[PDB]
Amino acid sequence: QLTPTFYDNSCPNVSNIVRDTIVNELRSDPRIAASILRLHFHDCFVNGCDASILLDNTTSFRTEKDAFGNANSARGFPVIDRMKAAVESACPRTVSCADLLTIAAQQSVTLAGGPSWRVPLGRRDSLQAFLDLANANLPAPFFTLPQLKDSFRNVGLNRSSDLVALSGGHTFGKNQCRFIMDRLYNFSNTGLPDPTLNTTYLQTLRGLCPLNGNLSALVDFDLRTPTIFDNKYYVNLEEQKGLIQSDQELFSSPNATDTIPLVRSFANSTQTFFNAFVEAMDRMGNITPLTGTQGQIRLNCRVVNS
Ligand code: HEM
Ligand SMILES: [Ca+2]
Ligand SMILES: [Ca+2]
Ligand SMILES: [O]
Repeated sequence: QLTPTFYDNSCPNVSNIVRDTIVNELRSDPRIAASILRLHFHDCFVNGCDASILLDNTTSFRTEKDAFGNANSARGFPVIDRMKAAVESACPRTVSCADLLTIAAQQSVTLAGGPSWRVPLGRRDSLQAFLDLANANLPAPFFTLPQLKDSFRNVGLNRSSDLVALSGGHTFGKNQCRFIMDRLYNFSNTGLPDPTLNTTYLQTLRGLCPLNGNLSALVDFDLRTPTIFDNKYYVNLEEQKGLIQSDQELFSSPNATDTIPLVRSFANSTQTFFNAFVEAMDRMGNITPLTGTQGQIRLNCRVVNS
């Protein structure tokens, strides 16, 4: 069983070291907190939170970094290396990369203004990476609500609260124009924009992402507070201002009878959202972990110990 006190004797300063690393990085890269939270999400949705996503290519298995959902998108890997090295210095061969990334995600959320809590610990590191599984398990922005629900259920998160609360991760961070071009100019082969996108916001987004423009250009997920972790993400949805299709469907999908009340409840109360976010985050962090003597304590998060 994972426990928040797992390193209280072996490495009491781990969370502090992780926090210091992120604080320093945030000075030059204000996007890093969002990026790190996302790395944990993409780790957990593929064989569980086992740091499998951190492994680089080998001649026997491909890296998950080349998955459709990670390539030219996932980032912050060197920062994870930095905190890992610092933690290894403070406590040699003690903290797994899987746990390190979990703590980094929580600290990132807190540093951005979100809730503060002690995540369950005791996870161990995978002995391989899963590229095919990542391509199959990571959700896509063009997913319908039923598909999003399917994706979460597939990894072990059955609750709509899991989906709605964790989607709140889009209260900060960036998104490439490529992922919303359809909503802006030709949605579902209609030759028209997505009708669930607020028309005034549509104009703004079209200005940021013109047709035939730079598809790699970045836009903010949350037009209200781009870098602050708060419940504004949900207020946007209520006004049809969710950035990507998967965001807005939580409120506008014909299958949203169960998610609409959740969106409203999180938009109405920060406390309600923060509580739900912590609960859902811990549930995601509890997806098929390697524990006890299973797996190992990777020394270099990019390679399996030899
Ligand atoms: C519900 C399904 C989800 C879909 C389809 C989805 C999709 C996306 C997409 C398309 C991007 C933009 C990537 C890019 O432009 O390179 C992104 C970024 C991001 N997502 Fe998600 N996401 C989902 C769930 C989540 C969850 C569960 C979390 C965390 C709890 C999360 C946190 C983030 C963050 C923080 C960013 C910004 C990363 C950065 O700026 O580096 N996402 N997501
Ligand atoms: Ca994983
Ligand atoms: Ca925000
Ligand atoms: O994401």
